[PDB]
Amino acid sequence: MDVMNRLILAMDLMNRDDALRVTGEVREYIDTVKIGYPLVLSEGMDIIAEFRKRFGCRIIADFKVADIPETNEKICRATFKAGADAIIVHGFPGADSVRACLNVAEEMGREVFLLTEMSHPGAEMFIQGAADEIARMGVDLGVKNYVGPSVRPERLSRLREIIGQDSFLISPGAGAQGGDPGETLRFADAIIVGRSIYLADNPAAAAAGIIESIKDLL
Amino acid sequence: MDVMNRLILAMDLMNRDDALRVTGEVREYIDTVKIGYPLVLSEGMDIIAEFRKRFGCRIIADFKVADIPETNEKICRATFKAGADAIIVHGFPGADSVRACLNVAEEMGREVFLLTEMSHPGAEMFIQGAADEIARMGVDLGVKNYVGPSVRPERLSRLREIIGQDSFLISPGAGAQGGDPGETLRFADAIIVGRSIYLADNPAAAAAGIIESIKDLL
Ligand SMILES: O=c1cc(O)n([C@@H]2O[C@H](COP(=O)(O)O)[C@@H](O)[C@H]2O)c(=O)[nH]1
Ligand SMILES: O=c1cc(O)n([C@@H]2O[C@H](COP(=O)(O)O)[C@@H](O)[C@H]2O)c(=O)[nH]1
Repeated sequence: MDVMNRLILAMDLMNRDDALRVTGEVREYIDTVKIGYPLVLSEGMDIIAEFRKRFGCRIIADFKVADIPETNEKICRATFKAGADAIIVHGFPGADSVRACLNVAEEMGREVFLLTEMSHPGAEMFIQGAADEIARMGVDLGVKNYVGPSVRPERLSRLREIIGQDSFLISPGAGAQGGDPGETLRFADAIIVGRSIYLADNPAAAAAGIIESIKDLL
Repeated sequence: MDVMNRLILAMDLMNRDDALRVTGEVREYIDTVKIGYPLVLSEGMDIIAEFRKRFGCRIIADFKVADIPETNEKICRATFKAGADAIIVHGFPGADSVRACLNVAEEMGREVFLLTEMSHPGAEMFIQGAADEIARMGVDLGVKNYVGPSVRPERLSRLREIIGQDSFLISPGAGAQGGDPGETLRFADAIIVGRSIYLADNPAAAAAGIIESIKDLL
């Protein structure tokens, strides 16, 4: 996956009008948008088609899929049928649940991202201790795309070590959660940014500024 | 909540006409329906209102919420706005993520169910080792409703022990995944059943049959 400016917009606005407006405002800077449940549950799966029609951006469905295999398969099918290019899947529920997503993605020609360690403080309770193993599991399963936390660069570094330089790694937590874009891009291929852009008075300027701060990494 | 016949239908059909037909056919036996992402992502969040309009059923939104606290809040808000009585939340992302859901539920007068251990084989990799602590964390947070696996009675028993007799416990995995309704109701207040009912030639007969088998526990 070739992410423009190593920057993925986390479009978590919950109003169709606002979401389309803000994404339109930053379209020149990004070609990849992560759409999650806040938007989808508020506006419907048709929002994915709407984004594709208006922007042509790649769409990563951030559904943190975390069900049993049978249900995971149904979720992935519905998601890819709606036009998502990729889906984010939790690794914590284990290998079979991940494989179920990999199977659908393989059949439909889409991508799975494996979420290994999360960026919020609660991640330290259970996820962090399992994260290295989750990443190794992804490697065993042939997962090529991963998600890890901007706010813990030492953990992001470990994740990168595990998956190798050829795997694709994206990382949320830059900006609002305190992660630094430049430091994060030492290890991740692209950063995910939501509030620092979409809550900005001027989202275009916010996007431009982030990109300016990392220009030597582009 | 008072679940009729201790039986919750997992309506994971992905076609609105089929979902409505089957639910309507079993409505005499079940007043609580679990609606997850397979149906919601196929038919939209409007499906929740449609079920409310057609049937006298409580709706549990099985969305396995597993994001950071800020995103969890948005998901719960969108879900309760759509008319869900309750939402199911993963505990593995930790206490802050759960607390975020509890805050919205308290604010909107709805219920949170904490998913502790899952019923699929992959659950043994990471979730199982954390499940006792997740349950205990639920108790510390004041969570009153829990989900645990029908297919591991020993684990379901431990869960019930941790949360106490006053907590409400529902359990999937009966039927298609090999769990036994009767054994499961030794520990769970209600069982969740999907395929054994919705894939039956006569779903009403399938539900009636299950209820008949546990008649003494009602
Ligand atoms: O570990 C993770 C994984 C995520 O997907 N996310 C997601 O990435 C986005 C981060 O948004 P923000 O830049 O406003 O913090 C949100 O959509 C959130 O759900 C995260 O914050 N941490
Ligand atoms: O540990 C769990 C937690 C669940 O929510 N579920 C859900 O419960 C339902 C079980 O359906 P079924 O009876 O067809 O196996 C599905 O909707 C599934 O996503 C589960 O099977 N195991």
